[PDB]
Amino acid sequence: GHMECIKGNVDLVFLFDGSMSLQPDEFQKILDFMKDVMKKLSNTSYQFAAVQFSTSYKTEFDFSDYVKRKDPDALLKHVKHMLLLTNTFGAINYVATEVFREELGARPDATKVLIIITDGEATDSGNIDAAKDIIRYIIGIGKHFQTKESQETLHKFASKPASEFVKILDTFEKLKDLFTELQKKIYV
Ligand SMILES: [Mg+2]
Repeated sequence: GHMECIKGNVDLVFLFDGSMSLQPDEFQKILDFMKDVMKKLSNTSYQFAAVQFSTSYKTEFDFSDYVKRKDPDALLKHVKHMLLLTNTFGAINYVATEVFREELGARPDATKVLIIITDGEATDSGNIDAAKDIIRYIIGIGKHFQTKESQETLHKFASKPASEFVKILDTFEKLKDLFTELQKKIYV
């Protein structure tokens, strides 16, 4: 029950896949999921940042942007789908070093949470030692995670145990349902 153990201030980053496999409506459903989560946790001790990744990495908004403009529709208005590869290792290192920074609104007393949303196996390699103080929850969606073997490639990015921190969805429509399952775990 590690998700139920989180208490107090939480700095949560969405790391979302903008790879070439995604159809326009699928990309939009990822955006809507992030908006739904932010709206439901509005006015709690949560604050949010969001990073799109594909071949390279872009901070769509920093924690300090969220604090000023606490409006999910406005914060994500300008997102452009990158349509390239899936460099997940680099992306996690980007979040750990470029996003969780006090200069950008990160709080020193906040538990660090990373929700990763992806529709494919990573196209890079490396390590994520830099993320060892981040709780990592990964959502893998769609046909590229049909096989058990592909599902297990995500375990190396997630916190342990995989049974808690790796969620496989067969379609993008299940994101709405996942949202509901997650609210019951998160204490506010
Ligand atoms: Mg993909």
